Formats: sequence, C-alpha cells, structure tokens
Amino acid sequence: ENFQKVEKIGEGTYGVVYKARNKLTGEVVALKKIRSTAIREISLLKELNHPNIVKLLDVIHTENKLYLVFEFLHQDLKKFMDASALTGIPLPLIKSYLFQLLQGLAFCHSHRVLHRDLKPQNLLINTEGAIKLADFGLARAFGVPVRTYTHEVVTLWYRAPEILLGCKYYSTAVDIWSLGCIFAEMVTRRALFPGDSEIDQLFRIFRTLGTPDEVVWPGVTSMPDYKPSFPKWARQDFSKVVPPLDEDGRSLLSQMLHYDPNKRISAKAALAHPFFQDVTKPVPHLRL
Ligand SMILES: Nc1ncnc2c1ncn2[C@@H]1O[C@H](COP(=O)(O)OP(=O)(O)OP(=O)(O)O)[C@@H](O)[C@H]1O
Ligand SMILES: [Mg+2]
Repeated sequence: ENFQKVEKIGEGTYGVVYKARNKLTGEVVALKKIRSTAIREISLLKELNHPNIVKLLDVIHTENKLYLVFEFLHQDLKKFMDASALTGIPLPLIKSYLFQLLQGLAFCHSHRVLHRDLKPQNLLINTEGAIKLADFGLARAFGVPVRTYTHEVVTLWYRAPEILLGCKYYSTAVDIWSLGCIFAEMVTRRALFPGDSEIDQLFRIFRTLGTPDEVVWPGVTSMPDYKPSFPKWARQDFSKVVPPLDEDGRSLLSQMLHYDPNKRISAKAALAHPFFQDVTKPVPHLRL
C-alpha cells in the first residue's frame, strides 16, 4: 500500500496500532486500523489541532475498514511510569506534564470536545518534555464497548463516578476526574482506584472519598444506578491518599476529584491553581 509497517505498537479498544512509514513522504506515523455518523465526526477531529493533542493527520475509509493516521510519539505514559517506578517521576516533571495536559483539555473543552476515556496509555511523550493527549474524541464516535477488539478488558480505573452511576449526559468534568486519577498515580506510583468491575470501581471510590450523599452531591440519590443499599463509608484524608504530595498539590487534586461534576474544577481554572506557580518544562530521560 502507501505505508511500510515497521512494527505493531499495540492493540486497544477499537483496533490495532502500527508504526509505519509513508513511502511517498518518508513521514513516520502511527496507523490505527479500526474494527456513517462516525465518519463525519472523526473527520471533524482533523481540525482540532493543539501542541498537546496528538495530531490526527488523515482519515481513510475504504472497504468497510477505517484507518486513522496519527502523529507518532515514541513512548506512552504507562511505559514511562513503569520505567520510573524505582525512583518515581520527579515532581517538576509531574507538574509540567499535568500543566500541559490541562492546557490540552482546556483547548478541547472550549471547542466542546470530550475525551471520555483518558488513561496513561492515551498520553504520549517525546524527548523534548512534551506530553500529548491521544485518541481524543474517538469514544463519542464509536461508543465504548464492554470488551475490547482483541478480547481484552476495558479499564475502568479512570472512570468518573457520574458515568458509573449511569448519568447519560456527562460533561467535560469526566476528563478532569480521569486526569486527577492519573496525577495521583504519577505521585504515588500505584493506581488510585484499580477497580476490576463496575461496582468494585465505584466502591473503591466510595471507600476513599466517602459514599456520596445529597450534602456533597445534590441529585446523587436520584441517579439511574444509585442504590440506597450502597454501604456508607467515611471519607479519608488526602494526606493519606497521596501522602508525599504537598498542600498545593493535594488542594488541586481534591478539586479535580470533587464528586459533583458541576463543582469539579475546570481545566481552565486548574491552570490558575497555585500548584503551578513554579511550573517549568524539564526533559525526561527516555531510553528508546
Ligand atoms: N500516535 C501514537 N504514537 C505512538 N504510539 C501510539 C500512538 N497511538 C497509540 N499508540 C500506542 O499503541 C498502543 C495501542 O494503542 P490503542 O489506542 O489501540 O490502545 P489503548 O491506548 O491501550 O486503548 P484505547 O483503544 O482505549 O485508546 C498503546 O500503547 C498506545 O499508547
Ligand atoms: Mg489509545
């Protein structure tokens, strides 16, 4: 075809990602082979360009197969986090990454585009200290199946509680929740809420942040999947949840994990939090 397959980077919810070379340009790209309303909405993402969004270069619809051609980056944050686990990611780099991802979300949210499935494998990094949001807008266009293309289990670890409770019309707040979970994991070096079922995911959230009620989340007891029989756990201290982190960091995280999505901090407001007063742009040491 037009591309030389270099390797198979991975497999995910919708399809398989290849590293490939454009035989005509020499451009090295990521090619996602997937497996309509979806066509126009994916194609619209070609216009959603920002330095912290993986660039969607082209969409190809042929013989009932869908190909997305993406900017290639050499590593994802899950691999970087595993690689950094003995020592931890230094806080100035955690802060730079969080700041850049908040700029990306602020851009997307201002254009009324949700990610809805943020996770470490959807965050890509380069040698220059940049981090980029990948697969932005794909879930709205394809739905989110319960199992992935190759059999694999869908990760619930970063899912906002309003989604778990069956809210049909969730908002940009769901991306802030996910990024909060990722922030905490980068600090502690273990996932904050590693649920292995939807109810385990929910109850893990409840056992840390307390079972929500009408005081802290007006409307919660009327959500579709809310049950009065939910156990009532007390809330824990964030100093216990992400211990090493300073009070600026814990303050910001608490605002990104607010239960009530209407009160959860926006990306734009998060960028102004005092946590970022000394933000810089360090480079990671990447071994490629
Ligand atoms: N543009 C890209 N450049 C480099 N690697 C990429 C790129 N896009 C995806 N990858 C990597 O390829 C692998 C497969 O990605 P894929 O999107 O299919 O799965 P995922 O991110 O785990 O899940 P999901 O399908 O829900 O997005 C992952 O490790 C991902 O980080
Ligand atoms: Mg992905």
